[PDB]
Amino acid sequence: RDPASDQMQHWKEQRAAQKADVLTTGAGNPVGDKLNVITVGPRGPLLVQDVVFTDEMAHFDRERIPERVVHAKGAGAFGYFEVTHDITKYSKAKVFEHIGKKTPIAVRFSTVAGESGSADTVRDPRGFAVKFYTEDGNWDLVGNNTPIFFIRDPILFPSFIHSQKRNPQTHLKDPDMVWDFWSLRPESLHQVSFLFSDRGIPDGHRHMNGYGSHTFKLVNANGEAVYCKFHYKTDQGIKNLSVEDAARLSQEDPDYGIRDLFNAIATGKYPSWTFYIQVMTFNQAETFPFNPFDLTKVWPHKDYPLIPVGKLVLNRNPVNYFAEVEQIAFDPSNMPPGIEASPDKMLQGRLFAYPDTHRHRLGPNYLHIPVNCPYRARVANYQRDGPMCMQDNQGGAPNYYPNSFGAPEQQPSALEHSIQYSGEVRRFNTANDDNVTQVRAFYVNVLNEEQRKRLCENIAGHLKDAQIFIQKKAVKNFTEVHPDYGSHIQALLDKYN
Amino acid sequence: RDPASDQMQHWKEQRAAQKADVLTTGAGNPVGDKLNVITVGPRGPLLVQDVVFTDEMAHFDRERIPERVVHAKGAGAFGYFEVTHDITKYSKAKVFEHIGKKTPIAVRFSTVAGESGSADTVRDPRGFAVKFYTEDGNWDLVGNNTPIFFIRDPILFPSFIHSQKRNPQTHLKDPDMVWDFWSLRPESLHQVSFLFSDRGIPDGHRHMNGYGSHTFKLVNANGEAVYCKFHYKTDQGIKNLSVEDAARLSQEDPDYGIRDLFNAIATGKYPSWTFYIQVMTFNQAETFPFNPFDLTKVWPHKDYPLIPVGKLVLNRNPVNYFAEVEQIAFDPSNMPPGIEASPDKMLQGRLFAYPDTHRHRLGPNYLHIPVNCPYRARVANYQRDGPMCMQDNQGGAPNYYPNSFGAPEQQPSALEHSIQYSGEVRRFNTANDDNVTQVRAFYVNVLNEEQRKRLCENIAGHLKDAQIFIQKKAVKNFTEVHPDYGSHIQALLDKYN
Amino acid sequence: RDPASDQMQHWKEQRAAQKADVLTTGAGNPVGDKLNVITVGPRGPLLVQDVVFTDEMAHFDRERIPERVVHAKGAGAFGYFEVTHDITKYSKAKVFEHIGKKTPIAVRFSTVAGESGSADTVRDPRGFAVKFYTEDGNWDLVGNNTPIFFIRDPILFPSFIHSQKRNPQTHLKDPDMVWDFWSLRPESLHQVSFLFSDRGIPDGHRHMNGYGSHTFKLVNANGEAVYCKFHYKTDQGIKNLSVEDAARLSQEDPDYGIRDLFNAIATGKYPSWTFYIQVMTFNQAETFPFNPFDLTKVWPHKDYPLIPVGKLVLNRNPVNYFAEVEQIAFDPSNMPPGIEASPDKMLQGRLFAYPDTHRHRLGPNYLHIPVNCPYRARVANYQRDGPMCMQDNQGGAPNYYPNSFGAPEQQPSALEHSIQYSGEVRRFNTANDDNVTQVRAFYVNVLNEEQRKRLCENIAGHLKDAQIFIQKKAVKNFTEVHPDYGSHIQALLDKYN
Amino acid sequence: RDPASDQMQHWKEQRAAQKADVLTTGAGNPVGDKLNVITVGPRGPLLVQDVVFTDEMAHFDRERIPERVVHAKGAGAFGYFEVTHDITKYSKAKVFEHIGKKTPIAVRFSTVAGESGSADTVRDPRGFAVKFYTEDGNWDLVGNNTPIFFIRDPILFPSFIHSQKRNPQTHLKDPDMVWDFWSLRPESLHQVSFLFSDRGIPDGHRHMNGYGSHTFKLVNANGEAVYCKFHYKTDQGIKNLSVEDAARLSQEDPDYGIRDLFNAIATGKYPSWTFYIQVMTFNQAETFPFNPFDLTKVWPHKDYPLIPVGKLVLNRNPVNYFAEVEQIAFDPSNMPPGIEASPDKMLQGRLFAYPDTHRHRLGPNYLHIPVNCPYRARVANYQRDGPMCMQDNQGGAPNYYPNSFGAPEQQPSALEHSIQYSGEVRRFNTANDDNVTQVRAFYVNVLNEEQRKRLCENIAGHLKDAQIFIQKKAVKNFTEVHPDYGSHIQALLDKYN
Ligand code: HEM
Repeated sequence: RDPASDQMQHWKEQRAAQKADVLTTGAGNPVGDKLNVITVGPRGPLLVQDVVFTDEMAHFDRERIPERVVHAKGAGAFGYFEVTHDITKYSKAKVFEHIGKKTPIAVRFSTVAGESGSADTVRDPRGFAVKFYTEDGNWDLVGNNTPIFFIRDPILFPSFIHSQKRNPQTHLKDPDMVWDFWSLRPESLHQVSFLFSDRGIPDGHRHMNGYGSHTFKLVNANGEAVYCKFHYKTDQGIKNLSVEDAARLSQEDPDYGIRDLFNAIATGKYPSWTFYIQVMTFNQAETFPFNPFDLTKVWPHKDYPLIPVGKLVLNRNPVNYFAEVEQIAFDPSNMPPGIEASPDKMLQGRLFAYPDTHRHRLGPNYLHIPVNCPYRARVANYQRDGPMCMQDNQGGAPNYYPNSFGAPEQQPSALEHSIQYSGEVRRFNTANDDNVTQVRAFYVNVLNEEQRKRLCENIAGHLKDAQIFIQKKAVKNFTEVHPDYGSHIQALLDKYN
Repeated sequence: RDPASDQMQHWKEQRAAQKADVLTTGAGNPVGDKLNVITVGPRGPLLVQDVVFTDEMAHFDRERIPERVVHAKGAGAFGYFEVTHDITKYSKAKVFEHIGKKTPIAVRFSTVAGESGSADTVRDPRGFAVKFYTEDGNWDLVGNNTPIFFIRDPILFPSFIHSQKRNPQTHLKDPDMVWDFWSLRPESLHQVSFLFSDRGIPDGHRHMNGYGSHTFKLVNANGEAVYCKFHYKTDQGIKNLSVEDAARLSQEDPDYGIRDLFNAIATGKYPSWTFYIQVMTFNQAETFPFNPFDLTKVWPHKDYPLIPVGKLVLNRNPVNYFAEVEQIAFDPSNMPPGIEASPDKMLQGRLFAYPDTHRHRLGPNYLHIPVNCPYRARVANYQRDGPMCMQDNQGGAPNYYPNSFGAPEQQPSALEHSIQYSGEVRRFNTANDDNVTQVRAFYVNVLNEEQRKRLCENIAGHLKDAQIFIQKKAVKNFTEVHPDYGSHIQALLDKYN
Repeated sequence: RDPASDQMQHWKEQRAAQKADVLTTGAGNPVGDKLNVITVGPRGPLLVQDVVFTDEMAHFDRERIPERVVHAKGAGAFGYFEVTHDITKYSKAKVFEHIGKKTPIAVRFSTVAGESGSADTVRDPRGFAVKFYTEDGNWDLVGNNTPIFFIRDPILFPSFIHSQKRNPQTHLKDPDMVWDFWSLRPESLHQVSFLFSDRGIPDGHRHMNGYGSHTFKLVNANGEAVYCKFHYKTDQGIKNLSVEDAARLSQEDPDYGIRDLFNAIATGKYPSWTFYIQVMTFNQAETFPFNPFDLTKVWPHKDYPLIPVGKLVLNRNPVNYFAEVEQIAFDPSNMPPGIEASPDKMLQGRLFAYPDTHRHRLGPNYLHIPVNCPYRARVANYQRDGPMCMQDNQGGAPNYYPNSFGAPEQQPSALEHSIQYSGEVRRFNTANDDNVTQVRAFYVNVLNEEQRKRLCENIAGHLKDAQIFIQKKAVKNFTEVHPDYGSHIQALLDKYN
Repeated sequence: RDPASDQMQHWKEQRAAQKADVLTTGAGNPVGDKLNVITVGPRGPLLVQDVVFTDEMAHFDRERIPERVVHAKGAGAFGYFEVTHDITKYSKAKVFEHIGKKTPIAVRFSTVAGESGSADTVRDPRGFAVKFYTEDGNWDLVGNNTPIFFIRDPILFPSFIHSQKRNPQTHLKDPDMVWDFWSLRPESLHQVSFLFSDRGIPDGHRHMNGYGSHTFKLVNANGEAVYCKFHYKTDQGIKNLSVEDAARLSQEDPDYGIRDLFNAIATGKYPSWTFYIQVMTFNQAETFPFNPFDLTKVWPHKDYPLIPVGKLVLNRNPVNYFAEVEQIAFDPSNMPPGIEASPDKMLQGRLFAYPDTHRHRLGPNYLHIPVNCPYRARVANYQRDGPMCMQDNQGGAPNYYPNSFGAPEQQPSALEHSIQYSGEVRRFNTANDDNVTQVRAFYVNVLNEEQRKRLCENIAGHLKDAQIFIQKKAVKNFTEVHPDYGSHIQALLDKYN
């Protein structure tokens, strides 16, 4: 059998030649018997003094924590990030200090809309989150398998996710909801085209690219700032499942990506991604034809070539899935000195959203969870007492700042990069921005004829379930992108009806 | 389209001719705009004073509650229970007071081992829980589609569920775990035979029987006690999917049972179950060949014929799934006067387990949730303050008992039925009880030849993945049940290998 | 006896002539007996089937919620806000629509640093929070008995509260911590002078003023904006306890303020506060000698006279303290149209802090708690599912925006007031701002000689416990305010040593 | 100053000669500045990208956990238990293995009815809980400063605590509630007499005795069982405060016991208690004049002399109070092999109540908290996944039992002691048991004349506030105990009225 199937036999084999441990309660008291319960004779009612029973059962009753509101279904792996090129001129980050520096990483792959127990091989954006354990605290590059997203304003994210997920009454997937939202929000045409292309259903997690998707800000030691986009492209090469194969695997193995990643790492075939960046100066940002902080836009490779930085290798499988993969938390706000946020509205929304949801899901002290701890750095601050605190709680150190007792002091070299912003403080409309230019470019330059046909059949296959007026509004947006794109979808929809 | 697909259009149509409501915050403050966020000009960072954004997002971040540790994937419906026969001689329950009495009910169907988002049409025991809103508080008949269970001692339940669910390292379904547990626990042969028969994969929730599965105690007004088993058999008739059809539906519609029940109720075809009971006297219980409180045994129909009581009709679909189906809590401990627990160890374990898990999942005051409230009864007691209390908290009534201020008094007519139990208070072994007699009876009397062949191919198909020694231990147990049963499985396993 | 002592007798008297209600479980099942537990004979162990016991006990085990991180000890009352003057030229708020309009209010009085069960009559700032149930959602004026605060930057608030509260090792009140923080932060001199004056220990909650303390922004129907400060001064007149009387009452009645407010409302003597405002134009704000958004500064009455608006009357006592006072949540972010936030950094910090802590303390759906609900307004939005949801969860309404099914639409008349802000986006130092001018004014104009002497003895009495260097740093700050102020404290400290 | 006051200076002195640590976020990212917030210029609104602010504040908002439902106000200390005598004939416990064996202990002192921040020096039963870190898991002797309690049935405990605590409407202490409950429950006369004697207000925690109060069961290696009562009497001698001194200290130092214990341990004066036991055979238990498992009765010293076992010494103060004292959990169910529960109904109720409340207060995985961990024992079991899990979660070990992969096995030598119990399974009344015999004995043998007078004045002083009929019912119970006892109280009450 494959290494995944032989987990228990491998556990037994690695622990051969030693006697079984003593079965104990949570409090370490040895258990006399855990196959029978205390009764008033052979056919008597259960006793309260059955402390072993009530302890076991009570713990069983509290096993489930809340699933992630998005990217619930996931697969986890560990490894390192190796620097191969010098980008010290761009960033002063300790992760990019010198060439050959290895930083340990934790990675989680996921499907955005799928719940815990849903099929892996489905058409959906794939999450690609990376946690760098840097000497200057954790760095969380929370990325996707796509360089863009559907929307450009973070207030629409809850709406988008509600439309992608189940109907509130019927609890069913509603193409009506999906295509109503997408037809009303035409800035999603670019991401929709990517999603319904061949790379919508990647063959496992090893054969997909990864993108930060946001514009980030790199600051050097001299104090100069530039703009960045992180790319981590697969070294195993892009490889995708057909709709028929994906449909087969959905019933055959709904845990295809978990099994594929576990077997790949277990057999020694360590998957690797090459870390690239694009650089954009402040004058280039001001003279960019589009909004350079727009999440629905990309930076063309001819104007902004990829600059190699390093490689990401995954070599270690999780020991316990719940402890290392279910409980791992990725905060985009976790950025070390040299890396900062850009004015990208979406990124600004993510800075709040993640720590808030982590306090709900995992708990107030979720950063004390071993996988979440910045173990390669020293934490010292005036943050004290919360529920489930598993540290000394910084012992008897003064818990107020400023003080006169040598408590932790602020480091002035870790200040943020200052910038002057113009205009009023109000709500600016971005729905009426360019929605079709880069979509047309992708359609008529990147895709070939058979790829365009497959794209149109995939969209038409999903969109046929929506109401007539929603189909018309969707096809109108596809026609405004390109007339052949719209006409082909419309022809297929007419065939389907 | 089907009624399920037209949920939004039906919502719009029923609310036609009125203007859209004002979009407000949680605190009822009208929202100016919820499509854009407040920025420092068109390309500026997000402001903290964007209260609308942070409120929406914070609520979005806290949407997920923990799924049920078991029976996570479920479908909900509402209706009534109509009494058709007089059983007042057996029980003094207000639910069975007089003929033609309608008690409102809430029902939830489920798959035991499936997570939220797993396929509906899979081989697994189906949950069939019924909540009777009786005038003497709620009655929760938390039943299955099978009259028996796998185990007879409640301390093994967490072990059984862990074996049925994912591997702790790989997070994959492990036939190794499933068949190791089943082979080591041969009292599961009866339930295994039922599970791998044709009724393992019922065609939706309308074409399956329901059983309390436990022995219950009926007490009449005179104070005499008897033993009972609740049966609720389908009026639509038993109907099952083939393995191939089930495998197809798993990828086609993973929400087959939710869609089927919603469409059935929406179109007017109300499904119904006929409520039966078996009665066993205390002398019959003492002279029963087996343990009558053994959950792996049934009461034969020739010795204990079914006595009709009433019918269960489901006529109303849930308005909101989360509010009415996700948050519904069924406590087997919720039993009105006239219905009591028997010495069945499993039932004794369920009396503790359910209220404990409900306090974790839903919260301390989960009985204040509308679907969980005993709205057809008056609650008055000395239970006060907890988190998320949405009552007057019983106002200014004395909160101690006994008192001298006319606070709620105990009703002496609601006392439990007293019984003398013999033997020591210790752990009695029940693993070595009869495990094969009723299994043989079922195999060679109920099933025909083609049903026996399908049963053997289904078991062999699942068991082939297990290690050789586990296959041998499983086949040995099947051989001890019946030599043809064991030999046929072994022949198919040899073919598979 | 006083009305407070006769609560139970009054309950009995108002419910005379009716029989005691039936004692039930949470699930409404009548209790047979709740004075004895089920045992295996007279001297036998307790049974698990004692469902009544385990239900009662389990609810008892979950009674405590987390106390407020600050203002834990509190007293609650209800009444109304009556408009007496027209300020429609300043604000378009429905609370200020027309003269004679009564809005129901909920008020909570509190001590900032005291825990639940601490003494009422102690030297500490008193909280004065008011919840207006306006037709445009709830308005929460979360005020103090002082027009200023200790600090002017919200990042120092956790530090300030940690210094005021117990030592992390010893769990004792530490004057060392208090005076170290106050000596290092000399912008606290103004609030310290107010706190150690006669009005530090007010005689109950009826004899103290209330202030919003922040600069707020009033917007009229025409769209013009001004700046505001809310004052609500006592109609019963300012009245204070001596240090000796306060020290006596601390042991005699630690619940002096709760008893005083309950008896005052119960006997019919309804306390009232007169609602005033100060108005500041944008040109006046730009030409103000100090920062007009500085929380440590006041607006002088000669330059900015008080403008009457209405009166606050408290007429109803809480029915249940836990339900109505412990669980009440005041969000400064809850502001109806016509009232907005100013650039006051402290207010900006409060906009985030309160909803975040409420989700922790009370729970995600804390606005479903009756006292927190905006019951005089209609809530409709795309916020769905959370723990402990006790609404229809907005039934089957579309849960995404924008949509095409007539779901709640944004009201364009409720937009925020736009303003252009100059300067870079960075951290600006405000520690070096004016700290002594208004403190000197208060010392040498408002206070008389005997009031100055009492102020100095109160400060010296508290400060004597601190280390010598902290005493020197504190006295230096008092000397920089005024030489007589510093010299008198120093003389008293030398006497104490 | 005393060592308690010099905590911060001692921290500074022990960490002298090293530079202050770098101020970091929770994620270990160095903080640039934590005195100012990011604004849009000097007088601009706060930015969302202020990650340092929102992290600090969010953690501050989640500092409070629920206080203990009882014994909220507490003081903690650590040390060891040294065996001085051989009791191996009675118990096979590893804590009592051999003479001179030192087991580390954690102790918490407390006041039963006081909230967090209430006065220490008040008339109330004092908690005396001891956590033995035995090699066979933790042993929690959760005791009081009194050998008895008020009630003998655990279903009345929530009622008793509600009566002792605040009124549900007024939130005030109600002598009406206290004396109504005590007058209706005359089995409290013994504990009431002890409480209103001189030992009601002990001088700190070092000058009070400690009792298990329950009958426990000692089992030896041979398998013989006896009954036990644990006594731990002070080596510093019994010492009490007068009512006047206690009333003074209530305002002077409400944290008298915390300061006293901290200073005692800090100066080197380690307090010690001598561990005694009483032994009762099964024949003696059957021929005892009273119920030997009755919590309101004692075992007379003449019939059952004290047998020395060892001494309890407290030598170490807590480093952090929240981590070591607030979060410590004592489970009476935590009993190592050789120590078991008796049929005492109260003890049976405590076996359920404590683990249930700990899961609410601290969380499901509260035994992972360092102070709660059985660090001197190895925990291995099939308890997996819960919220806030900070272990490997037992890695990849099989999570079901029984199994075939060498997972932890049950130890047959740790079985419970079996006993045959007679009588029916129902609710037996114990309210009508003897309530006056041992109370009379205590009154007329132990107390002298001036002690009897003080006892009567203390009761009369508290009882005068109750209604006339409650005073009559209380005095009647005191008269039934002894006519002089009743007559003296009545005379003082008549004087008070
Ligand atoms: C940066 C500044 C401040 C922060 C971070 C802050 C934070 C908090 C927090 C977390 C609470 C607990 C609320 C709960 O859990 O129920 C609270 C309560 C309170 N705060 Fe503040 N606060 C600030 C400034 C002020 C100011 C300036 C005032 C008055 C002028 C004030 C008055 C109050 C009052 C009255 C309460 C109690 C509310 C109640 O009755 O429930 N606070 N504050």
